[PDB]
Amino acid sequence: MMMKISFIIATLNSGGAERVLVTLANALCKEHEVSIIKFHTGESFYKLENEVKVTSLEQFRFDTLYHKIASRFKKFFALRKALKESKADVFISFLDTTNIACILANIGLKTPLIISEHSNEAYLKPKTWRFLRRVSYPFCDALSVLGSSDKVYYERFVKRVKLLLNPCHFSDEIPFDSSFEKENLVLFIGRLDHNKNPVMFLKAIAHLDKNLQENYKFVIAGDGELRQELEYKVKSLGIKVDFLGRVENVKALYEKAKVLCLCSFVEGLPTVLIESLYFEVCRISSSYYNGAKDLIKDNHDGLLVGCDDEIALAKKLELVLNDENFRKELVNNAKQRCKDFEISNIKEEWLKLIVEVKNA
Ligand SMILES: CC(=O)N[C@H]1[C@@H](OP(=O)(O)OP(=O)(O)OC[C@H]2O[C@@H](n3ccc(=O)[nH]c3=O)[C@H](O)[C@@H]2O)O[C@H](CO)[C@H](O)[C@@H]1O
Ligand SMILES: [Cl-]
Ligand SMILES: [Cl-]
Ligand SMILES: [K+]
Ligand code: NA
Ligand code: NA
Repeated sequence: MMMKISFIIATLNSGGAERVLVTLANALCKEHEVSIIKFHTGESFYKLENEVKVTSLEQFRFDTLYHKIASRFKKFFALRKALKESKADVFISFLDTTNIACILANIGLKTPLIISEHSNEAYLKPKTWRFLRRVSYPFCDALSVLGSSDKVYYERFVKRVKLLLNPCHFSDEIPFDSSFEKENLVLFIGRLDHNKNPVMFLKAIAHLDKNLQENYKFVIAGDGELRQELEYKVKSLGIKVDFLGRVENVKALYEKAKVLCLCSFVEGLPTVLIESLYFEVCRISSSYYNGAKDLIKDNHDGLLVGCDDEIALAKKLELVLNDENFRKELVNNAKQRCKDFEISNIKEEWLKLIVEVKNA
């Protein structure tokens, strides 16, 4: 039997949740009828298959006080309309604020709703949103989480919670026996905000051996609020870092790069620590709040440092850059994890969850 699956997401931007949704939609869209409802107009940053149907809600004004109030109500009822008129067998929403909007908008309708979390629960800070999450999430039909820790957190007040790892689209594009001729290249890939902490990357570079700073390229791929302030820090520290902005061909960076650094305080299941597995990129990561050891076995397939510890990051960087055989050992061991994120097995566990929710 074919199922009509409608995803709901705020935008189809470059974020990691969007990357996961597009991979899921593309995998499901040939056997099943897949549609996406998004709150804002625009073309998908990630390439979406032609069978996936995309609709955007109507856009509204938010410039005057009247419109700042009336358009919030119009936006909610535009979503309720799109759900009413949808002939989906199941709704699947992405990201907490969107999950909450879908739970409220779906009140009284009968299509079941699966909500999907794409961060650690601790990432949501304001007490009012944590309250709304606490009171609305019990009314979903199922919740997908990214780690066992968030599973136990949510399971306390949500009936059906399932741990679903994210599929990586590189698992179907890069052959497992690929060889790479690496350059003296170090990457930071991610949004430039406080949580991602790119300043830790810059400070670590300034502490590297002269010998390394002059013979290595350090690349920041991504954009965000902190872009301008980071370029000043680069000047003030007297280092050479190349800001590429937001790049569409991250594959070319991964192919040439020896090392990637993640400096976040809080992550769900960081995509760059998965994508690196398929290109023999050595992973150095802060011990972001809670899931880091689920992706890196320290000194076996990668290296962990304390949060906000730019000195430790520099030493770990020097440890693999001054010892290529040790770096090669880490990335060889990391290859055993490539099978954990194949699209095929994760797609079927989503289909199992959809069937379990449709049969209740
Ligand atoms: C703070 C947080 O919880 N973030 C979570 C959120 O991911 P994020 O929203 O924080 O983004 P991410 O870092 O996990 O991935 C961003 C993605 O876009 C990429 N990219 C980046 C720069 C660029 O120039 N070009 C480009 O394509 C990239 O290679 C990638 O797949 O959702 C993910 C999937 O659930 C993970 O759970 C993340 O941990
Ligand atoms: Cl992003
Ligand atoms: Cl007004
Ligand atoms: K970005
Ligand atoms: Na995201
Ligand atoms: Na990431």
